[PDB]
Amino acid sequence: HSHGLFKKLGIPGPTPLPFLGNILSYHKGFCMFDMECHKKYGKVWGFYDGQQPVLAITDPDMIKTVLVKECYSVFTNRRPFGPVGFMKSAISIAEDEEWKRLRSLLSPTFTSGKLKEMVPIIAQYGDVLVRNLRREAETGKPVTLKDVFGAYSMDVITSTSFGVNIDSLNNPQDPFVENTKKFLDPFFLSITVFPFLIPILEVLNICVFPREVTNFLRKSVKRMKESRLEDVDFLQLMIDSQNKALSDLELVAQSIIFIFAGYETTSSVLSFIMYELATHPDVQQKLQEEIDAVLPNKAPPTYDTVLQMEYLDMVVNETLRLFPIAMRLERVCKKDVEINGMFIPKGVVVMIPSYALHRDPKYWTEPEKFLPERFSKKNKDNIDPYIYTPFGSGPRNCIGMRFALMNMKLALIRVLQNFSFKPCKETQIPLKLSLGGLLQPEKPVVLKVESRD
Amino acid sequence: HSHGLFKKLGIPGPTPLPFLGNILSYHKGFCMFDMECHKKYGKVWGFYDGQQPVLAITDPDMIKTVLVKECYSVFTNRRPFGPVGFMKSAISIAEDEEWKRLRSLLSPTFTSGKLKEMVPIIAQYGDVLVRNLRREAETGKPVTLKDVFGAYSMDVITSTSFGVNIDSLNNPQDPFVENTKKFLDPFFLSITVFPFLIPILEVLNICVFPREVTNFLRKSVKRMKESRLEDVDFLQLMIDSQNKALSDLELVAQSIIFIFAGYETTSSVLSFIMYELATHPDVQQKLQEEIDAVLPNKAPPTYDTVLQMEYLDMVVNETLRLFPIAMRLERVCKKDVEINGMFIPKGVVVMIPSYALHRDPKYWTEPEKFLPERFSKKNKDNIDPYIYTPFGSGPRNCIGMRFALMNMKLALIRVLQNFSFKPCKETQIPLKLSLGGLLQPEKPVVLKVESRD
Ligand code: HEM
Ligand code: HEM
Repeated sequence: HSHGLFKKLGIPGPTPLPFLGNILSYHKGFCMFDMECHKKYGKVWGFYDGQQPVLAITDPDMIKTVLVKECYSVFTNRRPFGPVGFMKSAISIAEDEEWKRLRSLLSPTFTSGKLKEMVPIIAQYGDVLVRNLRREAETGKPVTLKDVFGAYSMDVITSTSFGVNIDSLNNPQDPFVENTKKFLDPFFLSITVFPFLIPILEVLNICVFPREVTNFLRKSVKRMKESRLEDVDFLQLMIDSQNKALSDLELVAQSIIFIFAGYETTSSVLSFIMYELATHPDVQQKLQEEIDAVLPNKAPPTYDTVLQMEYLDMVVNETLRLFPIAMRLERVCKKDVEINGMFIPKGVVVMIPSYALHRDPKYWTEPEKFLPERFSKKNKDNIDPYIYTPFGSGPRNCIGMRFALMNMKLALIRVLQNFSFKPCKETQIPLKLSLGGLLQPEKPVVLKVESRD
Repeated sequence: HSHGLFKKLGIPGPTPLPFLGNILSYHKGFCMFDMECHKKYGKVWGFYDGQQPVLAITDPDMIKTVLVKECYSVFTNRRPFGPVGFMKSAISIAEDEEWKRLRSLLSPTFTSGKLKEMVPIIAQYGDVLVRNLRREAETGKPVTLKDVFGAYSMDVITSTSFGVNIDSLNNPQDPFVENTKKFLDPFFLSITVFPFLIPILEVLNICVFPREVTNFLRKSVKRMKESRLEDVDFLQLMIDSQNKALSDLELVAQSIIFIFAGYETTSSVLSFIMYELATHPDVQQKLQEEIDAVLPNKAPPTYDTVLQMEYLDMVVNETLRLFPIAMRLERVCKKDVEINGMFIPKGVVVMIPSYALHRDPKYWTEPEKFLPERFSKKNKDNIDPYIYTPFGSGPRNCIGMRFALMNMKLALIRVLQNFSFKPCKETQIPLKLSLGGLLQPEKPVVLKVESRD
């Protein structure tokens, strides 16, 4: 019974129930619980996910010590989340020196050099997206953005990770699209209250990643890794490092994590962005004019062109402030240490509430408002990089940050070049967030899509 | 399923059954299984305790790298054996830097200086032992040595660990003697086949150490730690270091481990020694003459006197060669490494079969024989310290080695000064070892005890 740890350390927080801890407070949701605790407890507080002690920190210097300074020494890993199977070799799931071998093996794939090589392949589906949009624009019926963006996010993934070129919106039957289309609480709740059952689920071959999908994928790599190019994508870039090096099953696990990390992240954020532009027409028009100025006469976007649109980058950053889809950052304290004046005992999970810090008035003026001008080159300097942490920070931040930014902007440039977006009767205004544990709209975003000539 | 690990590494061993591994081979016993594998497989082999891979090594240089050279870096911990409770803080059970804090905190207690201070207290019960022996010597009926030695081993423990002076043979009702009097397979078998159930047993407060005993002890320390000497033993020596330092519950756990490590180890070996001397009268008389020469006219043994009897030390060492009560040494490989030419992957338990190496003809002539002359100052030089490992080796060897040697010899000097030991009709000749997992006689040792005048 570790429930006295925080009152023994003199750390405030909600009183834990036996076995359950504080998990019943998640009824309002992950983020609201972080916001309430931040308001009534202060800069540091603790709570129990079952019997697991979780210390929340909000001091920008302390966050830097955890995420950057003492990353390799103490705060190296995340906490386990369930029976993982062979996916223990995924970089996002690996720990300690095993992870350090993968982060080093996989860093050159996300170079700005390899990123520019992927733009033409993913720009091909920016045209595929706009084409699937012209039909629903003449259809005259509102559009569920998560379906078109999800198809686009899928079409970019398969081409960038395997070269497989599909119109997943128009080819919902390709065996490569069904499996890839495959959170919630009815399981992962019990995992946190019963983490002593994770070792049981492992020996039963029960995995959080379905056995239906993974078998198709390790064997669909089995054909296309060798027997296909045995005569620029994420797969080809990792193979070149095999020839301390990556294994076969290791390489499969890393590619599976890229699809998971790319599909319902790109499309979720892109759906959030279009909701903001439709409900803020001043911003959508101002962006459409910057898009038209840099790219005159519906010109195609390039690598260097995207990194030039400042208002586009300002719209992306501010949407990520309101909606950091990761919600929290977490590190497991590997040993007794003392960071910036307080003692963290071994085993305690240190947590940075990204969603709560993104909406704290201590740093944000009118936090509920969508105001891209906070990221103007005048005011971007006044933003603490350890308060605004949409991609994390330190040696274990989001490795696909620059890919995600480029992929999302290339979709927005093409989409806003040809269309305008307006709210409908079905448009949830104000948008309500999911009550679960996924930073998604409560009800899917539906907007009117008008064609620009 | 890690059952292919050793045939993937090209390492020989018995083929594992699903789930069970090689545990069914323990029917002949722990040591016989090690002896057979050593004979038919060679210097290195592997086997599975359920799903846990265990690599056995017999190369003296490789054993030094595991036990000494790469102890702190890689081979630091032992493997978990069951639900342990608060006894996770015991030095023998602690891991990594937590153990290093305890081994450093507890090393000064086992100084030769503190050891000489304990001789008068434990010599007091060497007289208590001889007194309980004179009655059974005039009784004329054979003596179960494990009862008298167990009582003596208990009377030394309570006085050296708490100052409690009891005649546990004559006071079997003292509340301090019953609890301390409290392996086998019907549980620890399933723990190795179901190690995924250890986390379950922990949350159920189910502990390998009974809740009946520990509560009496943490609270019997609660009175005598403070409320008794609040106005030389293992307890007083640890308290002086509290006043990074030892905690209250930590101090209780270390004292509990000393009783466990001292009771059925001292008395078990002492029972083995008296069996050897009774069935080898040439050695018993030669020792009784050395005991009489150094200590003329039944003189009391002292610290410096004990370290002077060479044949006594030779009898103790050779009995420990035939019966290393630990049977094996073990270390958990903390990370992928390469020791003396072969690759050990992370998680593999490295095992040194002490019992098998103590009876290997590659280093031992007539290994089944009791021949104390192997440890003569002429031939002691030809004994590899990494073959003969009764107390382990390296930074995590037996911390109470010099205490155990002094405590056993002080019993033998007094006992052989007053008595002689001869086999009976009940004396199991040849002595059969336990078929279980405890290096003990199959049937308890019973010998005729004659009084010397
Ligand atoms: C809008 C898009 C995305 C957002 C907001 C996002 C956010 C994040 C965050 C907050 C983390 C945790 C960082 C930390 O703990 O300090 C993370 C980790 C990670 N992300 Fe992303 N991500 C996005 C897209 C992607 C994409 C497209 C990929 C790959 C193609 C990717 C791959 C990863 C990986 C592998 C990790 C784990 C890194 C490690 O543990 O070494 N992410 N992401
Ligand atoms: C004939 C008597 C004894 C024998 C043969 C013996 C043997 C051993 C062996 C083989 C080990 C493992 C060493 C290794 O893994 O390298 C060990 C560990 C240990 N022994 Fe003993 N022992 C004896 C008596 C004692 C006594 C009397 C005490 C304390 C009063 C004691 C305390 C310990 C402790 C604490 C450890 C664990 C050390 C650590 O993990 O840091 N032993 N013993």
